Amino acid sequence: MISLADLQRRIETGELSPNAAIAQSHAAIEAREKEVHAFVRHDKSARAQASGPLRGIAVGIADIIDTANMPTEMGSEIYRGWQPRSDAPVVMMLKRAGATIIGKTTTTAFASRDPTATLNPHNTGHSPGGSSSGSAAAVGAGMIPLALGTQTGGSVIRPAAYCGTAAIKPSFRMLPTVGVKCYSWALDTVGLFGARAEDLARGLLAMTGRSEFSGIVPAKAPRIGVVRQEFAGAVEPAAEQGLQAAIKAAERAGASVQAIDLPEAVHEAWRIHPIIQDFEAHRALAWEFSEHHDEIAPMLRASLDATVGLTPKEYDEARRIGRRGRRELGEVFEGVDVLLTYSAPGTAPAKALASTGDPRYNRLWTLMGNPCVNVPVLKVGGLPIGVQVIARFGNDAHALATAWFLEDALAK
Amino acid sequence: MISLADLQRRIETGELSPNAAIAQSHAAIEAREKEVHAFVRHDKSARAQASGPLRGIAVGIADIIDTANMPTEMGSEIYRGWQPRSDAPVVMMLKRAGATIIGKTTTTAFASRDPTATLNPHNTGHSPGGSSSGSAAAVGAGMIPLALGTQTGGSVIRPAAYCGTAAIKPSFRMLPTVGVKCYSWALDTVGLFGARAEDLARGLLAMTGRSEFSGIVPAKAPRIGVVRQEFAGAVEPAAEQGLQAAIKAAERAGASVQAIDLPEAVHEAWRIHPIIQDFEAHRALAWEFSEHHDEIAPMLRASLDATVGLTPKEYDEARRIGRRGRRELGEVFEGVDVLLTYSAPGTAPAKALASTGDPRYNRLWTLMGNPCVNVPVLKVGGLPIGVQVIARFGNDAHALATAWFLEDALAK
Repeated sequence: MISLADLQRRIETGELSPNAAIAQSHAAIEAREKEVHAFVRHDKSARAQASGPLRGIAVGIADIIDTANMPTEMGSEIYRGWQPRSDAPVVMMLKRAGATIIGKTTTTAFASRDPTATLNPHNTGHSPGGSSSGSAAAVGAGMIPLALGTQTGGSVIRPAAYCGTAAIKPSFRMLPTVGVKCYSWALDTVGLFGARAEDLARGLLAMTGRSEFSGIVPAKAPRIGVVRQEFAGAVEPAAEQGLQAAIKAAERAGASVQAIDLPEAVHEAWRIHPIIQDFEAHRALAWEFSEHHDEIAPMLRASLDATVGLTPKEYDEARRIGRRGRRELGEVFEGVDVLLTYSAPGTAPAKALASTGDPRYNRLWTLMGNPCVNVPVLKVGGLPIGVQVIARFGNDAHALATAWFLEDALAK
Repeated sequence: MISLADLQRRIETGELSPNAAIAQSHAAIEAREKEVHAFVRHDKSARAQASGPLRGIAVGIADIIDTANMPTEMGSEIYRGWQPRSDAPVVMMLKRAGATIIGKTTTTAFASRDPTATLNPHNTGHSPGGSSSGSAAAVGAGMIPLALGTQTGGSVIRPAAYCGTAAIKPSFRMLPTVGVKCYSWALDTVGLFGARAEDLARGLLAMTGRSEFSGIVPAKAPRIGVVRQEFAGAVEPAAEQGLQAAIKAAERAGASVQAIDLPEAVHEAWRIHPIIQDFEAHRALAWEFSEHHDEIAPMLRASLDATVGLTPKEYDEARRIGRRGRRELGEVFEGVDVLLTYSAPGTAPAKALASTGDPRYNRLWTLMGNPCVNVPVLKVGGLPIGVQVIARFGNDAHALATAWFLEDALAK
C-alpha cells in the first residue's frame, strides 16, 4: 500500500515531486482498477497542487460525498449522472491542504447493505466490505495513499479489516457531514483509509489543523481493555484467531491487557441502533422512498419497507437508551486507555453470498461516537483479519498512537 | 392573515374545498407580491392534494431548503438556477401530509445578514427581518397559511415579530436539516410561520406525527419567568412596551409572573455564539469561500474574512461554554414552566438602514436548542412588536400552549 506519511517526508525534503507522486497514483490505479473496480470515476487528468502538506497526495472519495467537478451518484441508479454544485466541506479540507481529488470510489447504495461490484484486493472472489467498498479496496490494492469513506450501520473499520488497510472513524462530528448524503443524522460519520496509523494521523492533521494530530508517536505500555461484545454473539474462528494474536503481540510489547465486560447500558445501546437508524432514514430518504421506491436497491428497499411503522415514541425511547450508553461507556474509560475488539465477524465473505459482511461488531461504536482504528493483524486463507482500537470520545490521537503501537508490536 | 387551523376545520367539514383554499392563496399572492416581493418563485400551477390533514394548505418554503420541482437558489447568485434532484425531508413531511408547495420564499444569502428585496407588509418602507424574510412577510401579508424558515444567527421569531405573525423554532433537531443549506451545523434549525400558535401546532402535528402536538389547548395559570437578557445590552422602548403589555395581560389572565436573572454561564453561552457560528461557517461554506469568494454577498463575505483565523482550540472552548450554558439553563426551568422575553430589539428597521435587524435577543436560544414561539403583542407607529415564549428543551407542546394562552390573554 502507499504510505501518505512516507510520500510527505520525501516530497518535503524534495526527493519526490508532487507531480511525480500524483503520476504514481494514476499508474497504481491503472494497474489494478480493471480487476478491482474500486472507482466509480477515475479523473485521469487530476493533477498535483504546488503547495500544502498534502501536495502530491492522491485521495479517493466514497461516492455519497459531494464533489463539484465529478458526479456524485450515491451508489444508486436514482442519482445516475447527478452533479453536485459544490464540494463537501470534507473535500475542501483536503483540497485546502493541497491534496488532489483523484476520483470517486464505489459505495453501497445510500451507504446501506446492497453490494457494489468492487472486489477484494486480496482475493477478487471476496467482498471488500461496505459501505465504502471502493475506498477500502483502492487503498488495499496500493492504488492511492488515502481515501474518505462513511458509515452508518457499520464502520469504515470493517471494509478496512477485510482489505487489510488501516482506517479510522474519528470522534463523531469532528469531520463535518455537510455534503454527505444522509442516511441517519444521528449515525452518519466520515472516516479515513490509509496504509498505517501514522498516515491517518498526518491526514487528519492536514484536514482539521488540530494540534492533537501533530507530533503523534507510538504509545508505550498501553492499558488495553479487551471486550468481545458478547451482545453481538460469538465471532467466526478467523476473527478470534486475530484477536488472540493481537493480545499476545501487545503483551509481548509491554502492554497490560485485561478482559472487560461492557455495562448493561452499553449492551442496550447496541440493541436499539437499528431503531434510530431506520426511523431517521425514513425521514432522510423520504423523497427517494415516496417518489422512487422501486428504484431503491433491494436490500435497502426491504429494510425500509419493514420499518415504515416505527413510531416517534419508540424512537425517542431508543435515543434515551443511546445517551445512557454513552455516559456509562465513558465510565469504562476511567480504568483503561483503549479498548481492543473485533473489526468484523471474520474474513471477508465470498462475493457469491451477496453480502458486505455483518456490521454487528461495528454499529455500537458508530452510535457512541468513539474514535476507532483498524489494525491489520494476520491473514487466513489469504484473507486479512484485523482488530480495532477504541478510545474515549475526543481521544482520537490516543487511538492512533495505540494503534501505531499495536502495529509495531505485531511486526515484533 | 390566513389561519391553517381555520382552513383545516372548514375543509374537513366540507364548508370549503381544497381547490378553493389553494386558489385563494394564489390570489392573495398575486394581490400583494408586487408590493412585498416575498417570493423567489411562485408556482401558479400548484394544486391541492387529494388527502391528508394539510390538503388545501399552501406552504411557502425559504429558498435554502431543497425542492425537486423548483430551483433552490440559496438567496445567492452563486446558486442561480440551481436545481436539486430531491425535496428536502421537511418538504417531504409537508407533501406526505397533503400540503401544496406553492413556492420558494426569499432568504438572505446563505441565511446570513445580507438583505433581500422583500418588504414588510405592515409598512413597505421597512424590513421584514431575516433570515427567512419571504416566509415571514408572505404570512404577514396574508398570502399563505404556513411557511418554513430557518435560523442560525437569529430565529424565525424575529422576522415573525417584525411582520406580526406567530412562529415557532422547535427544539433543536426535531425538524431535520437534511437538504437545508448548512451555515452552522450546531445552530441551523428549521422553523414555522403561521397566523397563531394553534396553526403552528397543527402544522407540526401533520409534519412530525408526534402526538404531543395533538389536542394542544391553551395553558392555565402558567408559571412564567421574565428574562430581559441584559447581556444583550439595551433594548428599544417599543420592545419593553410589548413585554410589559404581555406581562400585564398574562397576570390578568391568571398566570404567575416573576422576574429572574439567568446564570452567568448562560450569559457566557450567549457570548460565544458567534464563535461557534463563524468557525463552522468556514467549514460549511468552504467551497463558496475558496472558489466564489467575491460572489458571496457583502455582509456575509465580510463576517467570514474577519474570522478566517478562528482556531479549533477556541472553537472547542466556545463549545465547552455552550454546554455549560445548556446545563445551567435547564436548572432554571425547575422553577418556571416557560421564559418570556423580547422577540427583537424593537420595531422593524427602515429598509434604508440596509439591515435585517439585530438578532442579539434571539441567538442565545437557538444555540441552547429550546423551543421558542413568537406572540404578537402590539404595534408602535404601525409596526408590530412581539414577545417570545421559551420552554425547556423538548417541551415544544407547552411552549405553544403557553403562547396560545398569551394570545387569548392579550385578546383581553
